[PDB]
Amino acid sequence: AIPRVAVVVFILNGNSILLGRRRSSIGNSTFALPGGHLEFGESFEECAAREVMEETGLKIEKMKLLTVTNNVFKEAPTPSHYVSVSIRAVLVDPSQEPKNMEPEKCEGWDWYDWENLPKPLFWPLEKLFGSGFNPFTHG
Amino acid sequence: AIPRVAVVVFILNGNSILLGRRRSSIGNSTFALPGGHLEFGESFEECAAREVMEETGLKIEKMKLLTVTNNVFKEAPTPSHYVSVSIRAVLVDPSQEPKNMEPEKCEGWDWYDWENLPKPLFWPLEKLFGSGFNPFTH
Ligand SMILES: [Mg+2]
Repeated sequence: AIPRVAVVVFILNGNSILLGRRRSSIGNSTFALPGGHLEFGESFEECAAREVMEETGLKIEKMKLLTVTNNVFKEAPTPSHYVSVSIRAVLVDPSQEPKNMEPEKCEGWDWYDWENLPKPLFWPLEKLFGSGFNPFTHG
Repeated sequence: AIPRVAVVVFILNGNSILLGRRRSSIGNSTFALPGGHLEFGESFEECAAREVMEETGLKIEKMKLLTVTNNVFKEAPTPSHYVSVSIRAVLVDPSQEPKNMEPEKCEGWDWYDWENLPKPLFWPLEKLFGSGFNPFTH
């Protein structure tokens, strides 16, 4: 009945970000970022590191705020409204590789080059990229 | 107990922004921006103009997204957690003056020059400003 807060993480690895196909009632099979719901009392940075750990096993650091998007899902089975806070981060150990830690929510994680992204993107992400957003150009 | 979305509005009037002292269980008497809770299905820009209307009677246009802050209020009687989306906007008529529409929540609104802001600012706001954030440029 109310807008809910989610945190999504751009893990910047060379020229690539991490994406995985959703297993979900909303945006099923589309490519999306790791992340999830902000917990009460939790900071954006703690949420980003926690969700990434829980979903991918990756240890990330240097979390920085990117932007925020308003995602109203009208056609969902139960209508939902999410406010999506995006975070950029990098691996702690640069040799790390993801693991599909939550196979019920995701088909698997992989690195995709910014200029060879997969399709279809989860539509909030498609809309953000369509606006010209680029997580690599904020120093 | 769950994070809730608020929208706050920097109403840019020349060199100044609108602020008023809160009457609240949280940040009582500190200077804060107009704002309020995001409604289901609402856009940031819609919520910005609705809450500013409800609270000040002012008409704003040219809403543009600024940034977002995580405001956890652990001190509070009931602990609160607000995720605060800031919007920049300007008056339709740069001469319209504010009205204290919700006196139970605000001592009253006034314009404050960016280079001579009032004290004490509501702490999420001074934190944001301390980071170098500037609503006129950002
Ligand atoms: Mg690089």
